[PDB]
Amino acid sequence: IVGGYTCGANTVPYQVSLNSGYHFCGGSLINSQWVVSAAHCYKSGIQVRLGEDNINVVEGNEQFISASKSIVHPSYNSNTLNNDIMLIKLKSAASLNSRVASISLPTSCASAGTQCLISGWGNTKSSGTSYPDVLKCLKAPILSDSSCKSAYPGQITSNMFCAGYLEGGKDSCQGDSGGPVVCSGKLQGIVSWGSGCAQKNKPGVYTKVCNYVSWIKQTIASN
Ligand SMILES: [Ca+2]
Repeated sequence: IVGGYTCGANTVPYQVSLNSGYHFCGGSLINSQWVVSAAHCYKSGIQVRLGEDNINVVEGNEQFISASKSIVHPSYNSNTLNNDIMLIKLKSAASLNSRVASISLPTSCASAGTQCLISGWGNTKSSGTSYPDVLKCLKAPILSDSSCKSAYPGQITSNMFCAGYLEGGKDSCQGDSGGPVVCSGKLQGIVSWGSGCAQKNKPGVYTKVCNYVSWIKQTIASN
């Protein structure tokens, strides 16, 4: 997250870190057994880390649970990032508590102009590199479909939305991929892509979770 703030330990209790020896993407806990992330975050050998604040210090509230299954969307296209969504099943259910909690899936899609909370352990620099240890947060508004399409001509599908600030300075970034975009208390987006981070006229692009709720529900009813 570039231009964000330190969230505060465990104040985003549905945020997970995906670890394959190191943190490599975020995700969102949607119930005690299942995490939503980005398909472009797929790796074999994923451990889900819940209850994290500092990802480099064991502070006492974590749960580390291996994935048993990952399910990339059946129509994911890694070239365009259309349908950039994945489900990860935990080997054992998380113990839900004040610091480890699920986020609701949406009933309706979010509205342009809505301010959403984006979070993660990704790079904090637009130019260069610096990865935080503690979880960072950003409030960013959803942009209109037409502004998003103007920013990325020929690249935005109906399964994507843009959020952020066209003047630059505030965005998600590498390492935030797969993490949540929460709007009015619902998981509306997944950190997916963008050209650089926090650059002028290049806002973040997010997977539009409300298009996937029937897939998510049928998949979790069957696995
Ligand atoms: Ca930790």
